[PDB]
Amino acid sequence: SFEGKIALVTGASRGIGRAIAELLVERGACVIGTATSEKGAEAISAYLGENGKGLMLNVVDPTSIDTVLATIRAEFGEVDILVNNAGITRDNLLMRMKDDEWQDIIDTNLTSVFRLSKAVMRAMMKKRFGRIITIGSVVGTMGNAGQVNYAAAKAGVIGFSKSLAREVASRGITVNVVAPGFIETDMTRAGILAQVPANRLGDAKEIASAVAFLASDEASYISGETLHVNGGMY
Amino acid sequence: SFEGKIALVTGASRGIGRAIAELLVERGACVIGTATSEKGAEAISAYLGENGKGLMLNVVDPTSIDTVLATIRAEFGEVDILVNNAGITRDNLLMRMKDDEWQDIIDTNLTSVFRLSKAVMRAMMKKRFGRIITIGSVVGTMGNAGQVNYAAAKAGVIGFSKSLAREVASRGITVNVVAPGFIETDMTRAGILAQVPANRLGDAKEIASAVAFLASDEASYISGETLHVNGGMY
Amino acid sequence: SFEGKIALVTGASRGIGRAIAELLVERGACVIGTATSEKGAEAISAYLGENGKGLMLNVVDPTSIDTVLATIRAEFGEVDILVNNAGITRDNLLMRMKDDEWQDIIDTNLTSVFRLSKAVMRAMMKKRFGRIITIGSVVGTMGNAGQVNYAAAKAGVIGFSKSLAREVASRGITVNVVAPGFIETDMTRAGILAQVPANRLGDAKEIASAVAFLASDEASYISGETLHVNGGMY
Amino acid sequence: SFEGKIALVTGASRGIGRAIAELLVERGACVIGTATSEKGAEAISAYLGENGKGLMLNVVDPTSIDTVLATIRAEFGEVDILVNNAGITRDNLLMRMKDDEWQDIIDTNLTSVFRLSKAVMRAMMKKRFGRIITIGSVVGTMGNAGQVNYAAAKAGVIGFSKSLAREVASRGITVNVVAPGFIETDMTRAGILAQVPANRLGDAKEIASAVAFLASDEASYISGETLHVNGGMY
Repeated sequence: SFEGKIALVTGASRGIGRAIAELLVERGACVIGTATSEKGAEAISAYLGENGKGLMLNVVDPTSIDTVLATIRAEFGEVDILVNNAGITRDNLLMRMKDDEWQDIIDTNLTSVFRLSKAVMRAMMKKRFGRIITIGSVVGTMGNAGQVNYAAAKAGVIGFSKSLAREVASRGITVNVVAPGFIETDMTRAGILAQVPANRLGDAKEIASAVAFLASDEASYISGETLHVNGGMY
Repeated sequence: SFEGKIALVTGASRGIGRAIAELLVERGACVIGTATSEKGAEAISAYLGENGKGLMLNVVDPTSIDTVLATIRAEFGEVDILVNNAGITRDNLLMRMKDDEWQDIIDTNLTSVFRLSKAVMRAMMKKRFGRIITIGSVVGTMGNAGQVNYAAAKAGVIGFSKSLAREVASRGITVNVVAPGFIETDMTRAGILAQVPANRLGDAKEIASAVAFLASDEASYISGETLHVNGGMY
Repeated sequence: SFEGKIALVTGASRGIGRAIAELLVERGACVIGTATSEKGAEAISAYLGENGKGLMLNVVDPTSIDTVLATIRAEFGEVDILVNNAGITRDNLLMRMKDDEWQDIIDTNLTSVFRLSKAVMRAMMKKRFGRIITIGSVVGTMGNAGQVNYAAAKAGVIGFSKSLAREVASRGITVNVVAPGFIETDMTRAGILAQVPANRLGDAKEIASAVAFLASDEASYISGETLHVNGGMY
Repeated sequence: SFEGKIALVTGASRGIGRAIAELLVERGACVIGTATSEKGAEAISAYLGENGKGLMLNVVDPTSIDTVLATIRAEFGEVDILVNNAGITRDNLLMRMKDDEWQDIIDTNLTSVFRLSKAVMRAMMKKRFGRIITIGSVVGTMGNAGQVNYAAAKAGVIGFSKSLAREVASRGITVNVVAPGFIETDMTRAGILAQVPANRLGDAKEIASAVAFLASDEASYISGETLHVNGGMY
């Protein structure tokens, strides 16, 4: 259980972020989900209830980060747990990929982790406790065609986490990555099922479970690690 | 919790095996720890209580495996969870390493996993549920000097688990590995602490936590994975 | 030998880039080394001779890339081989790392690879032959403290290369990474020697050898691979 | 070139072992290929010519190893280069896999490497130069269904090599692994071609090239490494 802990889950509107936010709430956490719109933030608040609050965050905007965090520090307190699930895709072959499509993915999926991690670190070091978890992807390891930007960002996240893990290990702060396989998405056959040995798509809840485990005090000695939830895939 | 589950922990006399056995008992499991001697088995029974039983097992002996399992099936029931923590070391440089020292490690740390995994598989497939977890080591990945046999076995275990994971994924059976770092042992300074970023040795309980998580229904979609608990090391 | 091949080595002024450029020239290549200054470009031309030319390139500047490539296409021809050795470091702990220091490393060490790779790809696909090699680092895999940006970029490079490798494999184009260990640098004891088993620092020539091998027709079936030259380290 | 070098290639009768033996001969090596039968040894001698000799070797038999090596030391000299390509398969699901089928693979593909490596090490350390290369497999890393024994052995080989690499790095001896993908075999469609991005099966020559590169003086700083030749696969 996360009694008295404050967890910040970016992109907590639906799917994995929502599952993670809901599961953390269920186990006594003070969760704070984010969206890119006030509407989504309200939608988040609605299902979070009095246990947490939904806020509008733009991971690419430093100002937004500062503002949202200031709100979090003012209303609730210092962030003990950080879940980076904010991410987008701009798929294209190498040819036909605009600088925009590359840079956006880099800014949203990689640089954001640096910014947000950097923003909450001091309080964690001070408090002698911290959890930084980033939802990565299997294609950050495999990777995948038409996703050079995504694979680059998601590999970069692993590198970042492993590099950071060595930096703040002695201070009871762990930095890890969770890599989902083919999870059940809003979008969703044979191509996906054939790849996975388990013969079934993963559930967001299953990812939330992994994150929740890494977030708990039972994973205090696990850091700079990449946990793969893909049902035998890869 | 593991209500109504039967867990077989090999080498459950002290340290990691004991922690794992104790933690599984604590969460409603019917645990069955093993030793190489009847004395150790009794010692295991003593601390397990009415929740489980300590038995004498020789992983290198097929007859012993059959006997012990027959006892387990007769008294308790089919093994739902299998924890392979039986292992030894015969350290030596490549020169100066007897065929005996190599073969013993191979037989005890690698072939045993095949035998025991093979022994309990049918009931798991039939039952449409199974957990096979092997306690590996960081030197199975790094690895380490004067431990070619140990590293070979412990890498082989990972290969085995990953190969098996693909075989029985569709049947709700997962096969994973847990790799401890420098855990607090009966034997136990700067050399070990310097290597680890966390600045502290891991606890058996922390390993037990990881195993217990992999054993639970919250890791149903994690298979063929190697979870490293080393506090930022490696 | 690289008879009739055109190789573009970024950051070919000294050390590894120079070794790579020199070794490629030695084996019949038409090499084209780059620097950030005209002075360095001249310095490159001086030691390359009539076999190649030194040009001024700014990997972060699209205009510069277009210009330099236009020069290369006009004077010599289409790039058959691409060696990405352009890279910098802005070391700092996570706290105390300016957005500038992060972004510069990301732009120079990661986005550059995307741009340059994208720029030369069409001719390679058309020509049904291509070599894209990026000089990475061991800390992109380990990684290292006070180098989150560097590790992120250098992991991202691996992700990128692996993702791209799947994209253009059928067209006889390979995309790989070379990761040096502690190579003899302009800067350069026990700390470095203790980490390396080989008891000695690597030489730029040794890296050049690896790159040259990957560049040759003997590595036509090696793609999306990361070759580590670190003398038993890691 | 390998002028004045003595190379021992196990299982050098056809395919990859033959390619490796032929390519090493071509570049000035004194090669010594092996078979399990005198017929195969003669067949090897026939195509090797006066540059080398074909001998009968049984990797599972210590006596055979001692004898063959004694012959090699008497006739030619100390082994400078060791290529382990001796290997077999006994495919079966976990259930239905006899102890025999497991143990044979372990003895032939894993323990052999230990024995042969151990046998030639002293001369290499003495001579301050050595090359130990083992032909592994992609399924030692992936791995594969119905091949738990093979995957275990081939992962164990990697562990062994990495463990050994740290042991003898300072003495100018390197221990590496080459992992082929779907190479053109005596046996050999869509299933294999679909898996490989390159859209073609690898050639034994391509593997021989990799081994030859690792064997040469241009890979003196590459040790404990696993080079994957699979044309973008994995």
